Amino acid sequence: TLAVPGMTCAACPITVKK
Ligand SMILES: [Hg+2]
Repeated sequence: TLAVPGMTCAACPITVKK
């Protein structure tokens, strides 16, 4: 469901790329 506990998955590693 949208963002998830982990991120960084050839999907949003750029979102929480921090
Ligand atoms: Hg991700």
